[PDB]
Amino acid sequence: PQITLWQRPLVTIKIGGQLKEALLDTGADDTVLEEMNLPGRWKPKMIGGIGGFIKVRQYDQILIEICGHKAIGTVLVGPTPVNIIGRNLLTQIGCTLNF
Amino acid sequence: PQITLWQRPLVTIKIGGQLKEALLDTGADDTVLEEMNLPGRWKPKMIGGIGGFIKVRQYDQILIEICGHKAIGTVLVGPTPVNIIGRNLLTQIGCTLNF
Ligand SMILES: CC(C)CN(C[C@@H](O)[C@H](Cc1cccc(F)c1)NC(=O)O[C@H]1[C@H]2CO[C@H]3OC[C@@H]1[C@H]3C2)S(=O)(=O)c1ccc2nc(NC(C)C)oc2c1
Repeated sequence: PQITLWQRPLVTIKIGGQLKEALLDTGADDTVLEEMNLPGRWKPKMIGGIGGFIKVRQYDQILIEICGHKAIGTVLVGPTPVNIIGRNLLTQIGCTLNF
Repeated sequence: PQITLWQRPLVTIKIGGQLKEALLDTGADDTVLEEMNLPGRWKPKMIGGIGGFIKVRQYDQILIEICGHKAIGTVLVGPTPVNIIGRNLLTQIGCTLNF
């Protein structure tokens, strides 16, 4: 699809057997999801944003279906206020900015 | 232009007679710039992000040239780690996501 930005660019994702909504975020290098139950090994990471830093769990080679497109990559899980799809996954679904 | 997301989507902006780089950010509702010198009245605001909340100065009807496109709107000035162009200005330059 083409998505205009009069509203937040939210899409449906499927990850770890669960349905969620997430924001297509061109200002996010990485993908950060709210606390959820993901299987397997994970590594501690700290990421920074507007008001400081949060601790996240880093999960690698995670399958995510983003608006019906499959991608595999790193997902960070932790206290983000909203689910963010970052450029690590936006590049895999062929997402571009146009003006 | 069309912009792919293999790198951060940075553009040149001109605001208050100054040249800066800023990130085209679809995950930002509002435009947040690092401390800079802007003329005129401003109102205190608090905005939240990944690691908490920051205090910003809200400036209304501010002219910004974003990659050679003129827009006028609200700009927030405060301790953001990076200059962010949010959807309040991305809609004015006709910016879309496509995949
Ligand atoms: C600040 C910006 C440079 C990066 N951020 C992405 C940005 O789009 C971020 C996404 C977001 C949205 C809503 C709530 C949030 F907590 C976070 N937006 C953001 O800070 O916007 C704030 C401000 C903008 O205007 C309004 O719209 C949303 C609120 C509100 C105030 S981030 O902090 O969420 C972020 C996301 C993914 C990241 N991956 C990394 N990886 C590093 C290791 C490089 O860093 C990340 C940092």
